[PDB]
Amino acid sequence: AILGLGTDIVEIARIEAVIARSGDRLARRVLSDNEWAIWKTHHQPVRFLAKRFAVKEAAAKAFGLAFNQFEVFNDELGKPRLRLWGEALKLAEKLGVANMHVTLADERHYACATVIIES
Amino acid sequence: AILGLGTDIVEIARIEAVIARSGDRLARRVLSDNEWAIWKTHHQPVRFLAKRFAVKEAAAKAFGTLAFNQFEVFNDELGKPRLRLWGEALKLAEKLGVANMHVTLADERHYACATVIIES
Amino acid sequence: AILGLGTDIVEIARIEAVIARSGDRLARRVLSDNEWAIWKTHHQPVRFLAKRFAVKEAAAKAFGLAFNQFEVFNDELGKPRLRLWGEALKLAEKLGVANMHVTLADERHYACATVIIES
Ligand SMILES: [Cl-]
Ligand SMILES: [Cl-]
Ligand SMILES: [Cl-]
Repeated sequence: AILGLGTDIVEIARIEAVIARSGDRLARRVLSDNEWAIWKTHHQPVRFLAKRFAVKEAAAKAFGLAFNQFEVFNDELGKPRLRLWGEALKLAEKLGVANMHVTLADERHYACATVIIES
Repeated sequence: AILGLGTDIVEIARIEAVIARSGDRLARRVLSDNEWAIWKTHHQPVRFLAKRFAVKEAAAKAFGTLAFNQFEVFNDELGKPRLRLWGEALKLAEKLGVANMHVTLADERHYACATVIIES
Repeated sequence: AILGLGTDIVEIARIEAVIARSGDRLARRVLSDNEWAIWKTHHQPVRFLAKRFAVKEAAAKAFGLAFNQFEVFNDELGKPRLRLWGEALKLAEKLGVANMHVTLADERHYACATVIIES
């Protein structure tokens, strides 16, 4: 059964503006340790962050819990996946979450994501 | 089992332009009585209407099109967006055996989007 | 259970730009025979292709292949459905896909689509 559903859309220019004003602050707040390491060497880190933000916001909505607790990674097939930390992980176990489905897309100006959590 | 799936994207400026040209007409057709009352006094009414359009269009698609005013959006006691169905849409959900409706929406400066899944 | 989830957003002006470069060659690539026939006489071929593109990319993400293997058609009622060919059809049979849920939307500047495949 579906236990939760979330979506988000992110204007990439909005994230760019935050970075211009705050520097690394946003990424340090919302990225897990593994994601931070990617951020540091990424060729397009603003785009990377905006896409991560979209997924994390979609995940947070699906679960109804800081953004750095919703880690996005790509599995052995190259498919985007969620790995939970801390309170988010405890909530997942509490809710009886068995599967988590993640998708994201980006165009030049916008990134989008949808997350479904399932028993 | 999933019984239906719908999505929509709404350019807020389009809603703004229609309201500028014909005022209340757009809102009157698609809003329930409760939603109309909110529309009339909302601090950001164009954004309110745009976001309502995204959810209603997504819902209508999920139900496999139904009048938008029969897909009432409300926030529950925890503040989460939910559907309240009326008339033909309510009877349809009963006939389809809908047990669960899942609604999500998002908005940026220029666009709102929404996805609805209905489930047995 | 949900077997896969995909989403896409397509900037229509980008598709228009691709068509300016290579004419009908993109359509030749991503469209099945049935879609190609519709393309030839469409009133708005750019929009048609952009919308097809969004659905096809979302479907490919849901399955985790080629775009011409994910045919979009309208059923007797008028709602979008997927018809699979070649490798896509074989993969669906392997995964035991029972239902394929498709939705799409378009604004002036963007098309979007979400696909859910189910057991
Ligand atoms: Cl407004
Ligand atoms: Cl209507
Ligand atoms: Cl066109």
